[PDB]
Amino acid sequence: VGSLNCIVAVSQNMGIGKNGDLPWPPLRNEFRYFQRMTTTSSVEGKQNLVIMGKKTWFSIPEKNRPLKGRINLVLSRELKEPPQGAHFLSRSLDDALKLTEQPELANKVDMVWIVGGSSVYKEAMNHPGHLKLFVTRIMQDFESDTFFPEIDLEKYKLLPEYPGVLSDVQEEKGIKYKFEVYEKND
Ligand SMILES: [C]C1=C(SC2=[C][C]=[C]C(O[C@]3(F)FC4=C(C([N])=O)[C][C]=[C]N4[C]4O[C]([C]OP([O])(=O)OP([O])(=O)O[C][C]5O[C](N6[C]=NC7=C6N=[C]N=C7[N])[C](OP([O])([O])=O)[C]5[O])[C]([O])[C@]4([O])F3)=[C]2)SC2=C1C([N])=NC([N])=N2
Repeated sequence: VGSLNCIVAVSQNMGIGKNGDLPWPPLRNEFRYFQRMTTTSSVEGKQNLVIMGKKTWFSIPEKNRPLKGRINLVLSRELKEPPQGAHFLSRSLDDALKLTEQPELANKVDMVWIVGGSSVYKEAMNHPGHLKLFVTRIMQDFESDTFFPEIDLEKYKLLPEYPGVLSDVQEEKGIKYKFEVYEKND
C-alpha cells in the first residue's frame, strides 16, 4: 500500500456539507477533479482505495456509487455489512488501515484516499505520519452544517506546485475556487 491522502472541497467559512449535500451548487469540473485524483494510480495493476464515513457514502449520487475503478470502504459501527454497492466495511479508521495490511488487499491497493466526512478527516489529520491533504478552496462563504477541521500550518506545508494539479483560479457557475496540496510528515 502507498500514500495516505485526504481530499475535500471547503468554503471560506470551512464548510463541507449542508443537509447531506454540498453547500454550493454542483461544480462539474470540481467533481471531475475529485474523480481523477482519487482514481489515478502510480503503479500498474493496482487500484486506489477510498475510505469514507457512512453519511458520505449516502451523500454520493447513486449513479456514481460505488466510486468506479476504486475499492470502496465505508466506516460504521452501526452497519452489519457493507451497504449495497460498497465493497468493504470497517468499524474504525485504524481497522480500515489495518485491513489494507491483509495479504489479498496489501498487493491490490496503491493510494488510500479519505474522502469524508469531518470526523474521519480530523482523526487522520492529527495522527502521526506522512499525510497529504488535497484541498479545493471554494472562495466564498456558504451556509453549512458540517465543517473541515483546522489545518495546522506549522505541520502542513502548502506545496508550491504539484504535478497534475492546476495552480490558477477556476470558476464554475460564477463561483471561484482553487486547488491546493498540503503535506505533513511527523
Ligand atoms: C466526496 C466528494 C465529492 S462527491 C459529493 C456529492 C454530493 C455530496 C457530497 O457530500 C458533501 F457535500 F461533500 C463533503 C465533502 C466535500 N465538500 O469535500 C466530502 C465528503 C462529504 N461531504 C459532505 O459532508 C457531510 C458528511 O458528513 P459527516 O457528518 O462528516 O459524515 P461521515 O463521516 O461521512 O459520517 C458519519 C458516520 O460514519 C460513521 N463513522 C464516521 N467515522 C467513523 C465512523 N464509523 C467508524 N469509525 C470512524 N472513524 C458513523 O456512523 P455509525 O454508523 O457508526 O453511526 C458516523 O455517524 C455531508 O453533508 C456530505 O455531503 F458532504 C459529496 S465532490 C468532492 C469530494 C471530495 N471528497 N473532495 C472534493 N475535492 N470534491
